[PDB]
This record gives sequence, structure tokens and C-alpha cells, in this order.
Amino acid sequence: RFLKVKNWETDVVLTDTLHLKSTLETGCTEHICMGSIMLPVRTKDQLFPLAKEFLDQYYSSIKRFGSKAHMDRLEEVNKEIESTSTYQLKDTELIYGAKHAWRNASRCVGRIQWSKLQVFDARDCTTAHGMFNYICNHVKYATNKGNLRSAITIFPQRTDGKHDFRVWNSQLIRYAGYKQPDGSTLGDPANVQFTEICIQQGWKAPRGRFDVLPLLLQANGNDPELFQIPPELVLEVPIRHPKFDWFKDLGLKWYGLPAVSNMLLEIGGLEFSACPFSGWYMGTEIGVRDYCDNSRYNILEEVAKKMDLDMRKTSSLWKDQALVEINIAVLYSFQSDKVTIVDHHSATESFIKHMENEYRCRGGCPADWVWIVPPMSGSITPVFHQEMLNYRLTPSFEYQPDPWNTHVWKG
Amino acid sequence: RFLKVKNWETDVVLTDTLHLKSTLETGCTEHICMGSIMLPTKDQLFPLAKEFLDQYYSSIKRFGSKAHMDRLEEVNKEIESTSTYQLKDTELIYGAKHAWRNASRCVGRIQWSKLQVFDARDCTTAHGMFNYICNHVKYATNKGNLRSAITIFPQRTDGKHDFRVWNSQLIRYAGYKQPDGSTLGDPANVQFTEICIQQGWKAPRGRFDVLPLLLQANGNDPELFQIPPELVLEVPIRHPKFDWFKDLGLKWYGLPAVSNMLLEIGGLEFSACPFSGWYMGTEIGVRDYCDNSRYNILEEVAKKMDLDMRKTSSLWKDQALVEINIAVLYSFQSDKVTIVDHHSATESFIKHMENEYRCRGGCPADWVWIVPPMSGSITPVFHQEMLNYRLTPSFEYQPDPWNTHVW
Ligand code: HEM
Ligand code: HEM
Ligand SMILES: CNCCCc1cncc(CCc2cc(C)cc(N)n2)c1
Ligand SMILES: C[C@H](O)[C@H](O)[C@H]1CNc2nc(N)[nH]c(=O)c2N1
Ligand SMILES: C[C@H](O)[C@H](O)[C@H]1CNc2nc(N)[nH]c(=O)c2N1
Ligand SMILES: [Zn+2]
Repeated sequence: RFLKVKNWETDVVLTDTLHLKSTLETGCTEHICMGSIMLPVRTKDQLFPLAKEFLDQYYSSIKRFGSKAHMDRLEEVNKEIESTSTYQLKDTELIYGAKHAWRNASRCVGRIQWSKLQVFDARDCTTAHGMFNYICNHVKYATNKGNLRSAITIFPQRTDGKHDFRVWNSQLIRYAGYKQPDGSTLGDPANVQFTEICIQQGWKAPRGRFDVLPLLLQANGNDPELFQIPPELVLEVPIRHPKFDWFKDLGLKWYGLPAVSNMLLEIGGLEFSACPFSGWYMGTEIGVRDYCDNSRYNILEEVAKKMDLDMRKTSSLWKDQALVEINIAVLYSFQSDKVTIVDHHSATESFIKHMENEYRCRGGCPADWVWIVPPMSGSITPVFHQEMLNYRLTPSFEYQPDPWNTHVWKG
Repeated sequence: RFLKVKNWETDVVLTDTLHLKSTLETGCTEHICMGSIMLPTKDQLFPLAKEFLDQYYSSIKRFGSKAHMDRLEEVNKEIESTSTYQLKDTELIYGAKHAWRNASRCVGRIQWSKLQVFDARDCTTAHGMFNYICNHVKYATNKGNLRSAITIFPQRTDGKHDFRVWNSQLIRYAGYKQPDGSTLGDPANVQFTEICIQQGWKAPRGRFDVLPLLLQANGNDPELFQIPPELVLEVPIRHPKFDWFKDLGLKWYGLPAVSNMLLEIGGLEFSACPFSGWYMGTEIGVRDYCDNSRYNILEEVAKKMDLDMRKTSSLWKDQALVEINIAVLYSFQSDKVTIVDHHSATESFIKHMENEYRCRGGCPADWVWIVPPMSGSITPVFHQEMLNYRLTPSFEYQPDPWNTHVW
């Protein structure tokens, strides 16, 4: 089967054959598209085909398909599965797997960088303290004094599902949110629930607008433990605007390192429930979503006031106008401080090239248009005009339930 | 099977049951989502008629009535005898309004029940069609106070007598390829303009030439007509702050009127059914003016604002884009032509969705099309999960007549 996608701006037509290797579900049917839906203990039975599929890909990629090394390895994994009910990846396979999970991540516009990923093998980790050490080293390495480096740290895989390693933080670095008795919110409204958990676990909250949350770390299915990331390791950027001198007085800053820590990495049927990964920010993530979502810091009003825009009619586009200045300021600030960041024009343009490269060399590039298109100025970026096919390949990053909803407390 | 949609801004969750009445396919499968793809007999006819008449009679609280059964009986006889059937005026109006209600790509659907339906099923010639379309244009425009309307021409018979408006929209600007290798006017309209010229149009070769209508009646060869200039309302584009903007020589037409689509009601097919409402600003300011394959004016505007266009990271493109869109809205409002900004329109649509979920059990919506082409996430629709599915009556895409027409 052949599937064509078209770019309506360029008339470039690409042919996808890669989707034939698609395994998991989409959520869609012939009767319904769930393309805008956010979120739509394994037996040896199901496990060996998954291992085999993965090992065949790995051996093909190193051009050793059907080799004795390939066959011996299948044999070794088979025996290990029938003996121990699971298996261990070689370091090479782990690295290959992590890189490909990123490569297959259909919601990530940053994938041109997929082959450059520093993989930190933390499978020898046994305790929360050990996890803390590993994560500190990840943060320091990735931050690199502002010259950001993509990295992932991989903690031991799931066994019976009762001994899971989990990072309870959705991201390694995030600001606390505090609900006030008057209904108002101090800090990041997104993180109110998690902050409360942290407080309940014994965290002493400074109760400011930009308090870096402590790490809440679960090793081997045990109760999670609190650790504070050494502040000297947390790179932050004061936000200012190149022309507006009052912008600094808004009191804004953000952290430089975007680091997802709540996702599950699947490789060859194995499940890595704690696998924090990081890259560098695209400006709009902060300037559009973090700052301007009504459900987040929500600064559009204040900014628009200070720019003295006409705010009586939406039709003045005062919101749009303020939004631009805020995103200019985020980009300006990071650049001025020499902290890696990319604008949505650069990032989407790079993605189109990556995508075309992938069609040519790989036969496709699964992409989720709904996530790939930036949250401002959509149609003046080239991804907007690009038809995309969304499907799911393994290895992959997957959503998993929040640990506080599933954890069995030891006490 | 009973699907939930969440708004991530408000945490509001809606339950959709309406999708279990969908029938047409989406393009998607359990293995592949095609949500971003632009274009993915008596036997066949009677169940379609029945399904439609059932929903019609349910809508007037007369389900299972004798009049319901009588109509069903009558339609069935007519299909058996004549191979097709004729809609009653009431049914036609119901169907047209519901086609719009079911248009999952339309953000303006809160207005769906206020639609003026012009029954042009008595039309027989292209001159007839021309007259009906002029009257539509004049009625819809209403001196700037726009009114939603659709004009419905005779249904398809054997497929060899189709009525077609060859133009994709009732009102659009011509496109010309220059010796300069560049493009004059609207680049999207070059091929159609060629066909107009080849059919005998005398093109003025200007940048904003209103295209002539190319009208096909009864499967005959299409004929040319110029819409009376005085009925084509246009808006010169100026900026409220930038005095120089006027000098760009920009204007646009007040009437957005889609003419290339197929209206399906009760299995019947209306291949010629132009419909119109009123513009959302971004349609003109973002797409028409700033698309690289359209009027593509970003660079010039940016230069007149003297922005640093050295580096993409200055966001000069984004800045110019906002001002271009400010000017569009200002110009329409100043000239008193109905227009809606994307904030107001998406807000309306959220309330409509909630109404539709509350009173109909759902609302089919294509998020890819509903979210505006600028400032996506500062509009409520961005944070609104939507289910996309196909309900009938419906507007459907159809092939361009020049690839179809046996001359
Ligand atoms: C290096 C530069 C990178 C850039 C510019 C980038 C860009 C982005 C952006 C803008 C998003 C959307 C985030 C959101 O809307 O919440 C995203 C999502 C995602 N990225 Fe990347 N990313 C980068 C690196 C990485 C790396 C290193 C990985 C994994 C090894 C990765 C995997 C993912 C995944 C799995 C998602 C989906 C997250 C979710 O569903 O919440 N990215 N990326
Ligand atoms: C009166 C105010 C209206 C507003 C504000 C509005 C808004 C819009 C917008 C912004 C689009 C996207 C168009 C594009 O991006 O090219 C659209 C598409 C559409 N509209 Fe509405 N519309 C209105 C009236 C109507 C009416 C009266 C009908 C039918 C009787 C209709 C049916 C449709 C259909 C079928 C589409 C999809 C067109 C396509 O797929 O090319 N709309 N509308
Ligand atoms: C999933 N919706 C909520 C996301 C909230 C959130 C909070 N902090 C950091 C991120 C980072 C997202 C992200 C991750 C990576 C790896 C790179 C990049 N440029 N961006 C996301
Ligand atoms: C409902 C909708 O899917 C939701 O708002 C999505 C839209 N696209 C997105 N795109 C990105 N990059 N990040 C997001 O969080 C979202 N949210
Ligand atoms: C590839 C993508 O589907 C295409 O660019 C779509 C995206 N969303 C759109 N949305 C609207 N309203 N109108 C359009 O023409 C498009 N084009
Ligand atoms: Zn889909």
C-alpha cells in the first residue's frame, strides 16, 4: 500500500510506505477521527514477538540481518524470556531503542536532532537516592552552562508492575503552584496538585511565584522520596524585552531545560517507566503556552495594559499583538544569556527538511499535525500547509497513569 | 462507544452520542490518522431517502405519524416509478440548514438555523442561473449587513445533465502568469482564469479583476457572465495607525461564497448550490494576503514597518501578520461590512458546541480547520477536544468540472 501526502504551498507530494510497519492503535476508526484527542505485567506469550520485531530492526539497522550474531542474539533472548519471563537489552540496543523512540515521536517537532541523544544507562540504580544522583548528573550534563545537549536517563525496566521506578514530577524542572483561599493562584496553576503532594510529603514551600519544585522519586515500587535539585544546577533566564524596558519589571523568568519525566519508554516489549529526557525549548512553549494560556501564568492582560493597546474590543487584536511581544522577549532573553532556544519559524522549517529526508531514506515520518503546528502564527510556518500521516511505531514514548493515582502506599 | 471530549482550559467534559449516526467514512483507520489530509439506483436511493425523512419527521415531532408514513410511502413509489424523487420545499430548507449544521470544518455554525434558502430548482439555462446568482449576491450582501444564503439549482439526474458553477467561489480575483515569470493577481486562480480566457473572457490583466461566472446548466457547455460590478461589494484595506498601508493598493471582496461544493440531501445530489455567509478576518489577512502561494505580502509590509528581517527570531513575520490582520478588520468595520475576528468567532463556536452537545448529543468538528491560522492557542477552540465524523445531509467536495466535462 502507498499513501501520498501533499504540501499545499509547494505542491510537493511524498509517498509513505513506512506506515505498513505500524503496530499500535491510533484511536481513530473509519467512522471517527480522534486526531485532536489528547489522551486516546506482560506475558512471555506477547513478549517474544515484540523482542523479535525489535531485534530484527536493530540488526537491519546495523546491516547484520540474518547474521550469526543476529540469530545467536534471538536465541539468547528467547531462552532468557522462557527462563526469567523477561530479558535485558545490550547497551547498544538500549541506545538504539531510545534514539528510535524519539525518532518515532509523532508529536515532536524537534526530531531533526534524533540521532544526537546522549543516553545515560541508569539500569543499575536501586534507590531513590541513587535516582536523585543520576538526575542531577543528567541536568548538569544537559544544561552544559546554557549550551544545551539532548539527553535521556534510563532507569530499570518494569518487572511485575509492583516494583516500578517512577519520577513523580511530570517534568524535571517546574515551578510550584499554590491555590489561595480567595481562589486566586500563586505560581504555576498547572502544578497546584503536584505541589500539594510535595508539601504533604514534607516539602517546605517558599510560596513564591517561581519556586522550583523538589524531585519526588520512586525506586523499585517503594514510596517516593523528596529531593531538592541543587539550585546551582538549575539554569534560569530573567525575561526582558529588547525595546520595552518595563517588561523586566513584570518579574518573569523561566528555566532553560525542558525535561519530560512522566512518560514510558517501550523498547522490544520492555517497559521503562522512568526515563526522563530533555532537549531545548522552542520559544512558543514558554511565550505562548506557559505565559499566555488562561490556565497558566496568564499575563496577556498585564502586558497589553503596559503596551497601552485598545482592550475594549477583541477586534483590535490586542491579545495577538501582546502575544508577539512576549515571544520576542522570551527569544531575546534566552539568546542574550546564551541559552539554547529555537524560534517556531526555524524549528518548523527544520522539521519539514527532516520529514522529507525521512520519507526518502525511511519511507515516512509519522507526525501529529495538531501538535506539530505552533500555537501562534500557524499558517506562516510551513508545517501548517503540510499534510501529515499519524501512526504509531515502536520503540516509542507512551503516556502512563499518574503515579499518585496508582501507587500502593507502604507507609 | 459513547465518546468523551475534554476542554483542557476549563476541564469541561462533554459526552458525544451523535457520532453513532454517522455513515460516511473518515479516511482514518485504527492504524492511521488522516486528520490533516485536505481531501481524503432505486436500491441505494430509498434507504437514504428514508433515513432523511425519518430525521425530518423526528425534527417536527411527528415521528411515526401517518403523514410521516404517507410521505415515506409517496417517496418510495416515486423512486420506483421515476428512479428519483422530488423534495418538498420544507424538506429542502431543512436539508440545506442541516448540511451547514453538519459541516465539521465550519467555525461559524452557531448561525446554522438562520439561513435563507433560494429554491432555484426551476432553473433551466445558464442565463437563468446567472439571474438567480445575481439575486443571491444582492440579497446576501445587503449593502454590507451580510445575510447567510444558499441558492439551490436542479438536482443531478443521470449525471449527464449536471448544473455546475465552474468558479470555486462566486467572487474571486483573476490570476495571470507574466513574462517576468512572476504572477499577477491571485496565484490560486491562474488555471481557472486560463479557462475563462480560452472560453472568450476579455481579461483586463489587473491585480484585482473580479472573475466572470462560468455557468453550466443541464449538462450543457458552460457560458460566461460578468456579475454587475455594482453588486460586488469591495473593501479598500487601510490601517488605523499606519498611514502608508493604503499605498499597498490592497482590497478584498465582502462576500465569501462557496460555489464548487456538492449538497447531498436524502440521497439526492445538488451539484450546484452556492452558499455564502460573512468573513472571519484571518481568512483574508492571514491566508489570502500572507500565504506564500497567494498574495504573499508579508515581506513588503515588514519593510514598510522597518522591522529587522535579518533573523527569523525577531519575529518580524509575526508582527507584520498581526498588523495586516488589524488593518483587515478595521477596513471592514469602517465601511460597515459584516466581519468577525477569530476570537469572537471561536468563542461563539464553543457556545454552539455546548448547545449541540446539550440538545443534539454532539457536534462534528475538524479541529485542524476550526483552529484559526494565527494565534491558535489564545483562542478557546485550541484547547477544545473535538470529534470529527460525517453526518448527512452534507456539503461534499466534488471534481472540478473541466476534468469531467465532455465538450
Ligand atoms: C532537542 C530539541 C527539541 C525540541 C526543539 C523539541 C520540541 C518539542 C515540542 C515543542 C514539543 C511539544 C511540547 C508541548 O507542547 O508540551 C515536543 C514534544 C515531544 N518531544 Fe520533542 N523536542 C526536542 C527534544 C526531544 C527529545 C530529546 C526527546 C526524547 C528523547 C523528545 C521527545 C518528545 C516527545 C515524546 C513529545 C510529546 C510529549 C507529550 O506528548 O507531552 N523531544 N517536542
Ligand atoms: C455566516 C458566517 C460564517 C462564518 C463566520 C463561517 C466561517 C468559516 C470559516 C472560517 C471556514 C474555513 C474556510 C477556509 O479556511 O477556507 C468555513 C468553512 C466552511 N463553511 Fe462556514 N462560515 C459562515 C457561513 C457558512 C454558511 C452559510 C455555510 C453553508 C450554508 C457554511 C459552510 C461551510 C463549509 C461546507 C466549509 C468547509 C469549506 C471547505 O471545506 O472548503 N458556512 N466557514
Ligand atoms: C504535555 N502538556 C504539558 C507539558 C508541560 C511542560 C512543562 N515543562 C516542560 C515541558 C517540555 C516539553 C518539551 C520537551 C522536550 C524534550 C523538548 C522541548 N522543546 N519541549 C512541558
Ligand atoms: C485539545 C487539543 O488537542 C490540545 O489543546 C492540544 C492541541 N495541540 C497541542 N500542541 C502542542 N504542541 N502541545 C499541546 O499541549 C497541544 N494541546
Ligand atoms: C495540510 C492542512 O490540512 C492544510 O494546510 C489545512 C490546515 N487547516 C486549514 N484550516 C482552514 N480553516 N482552512 C484551510 O484551508 C486549512 N488548510
Ligand atoms: Zn484520525
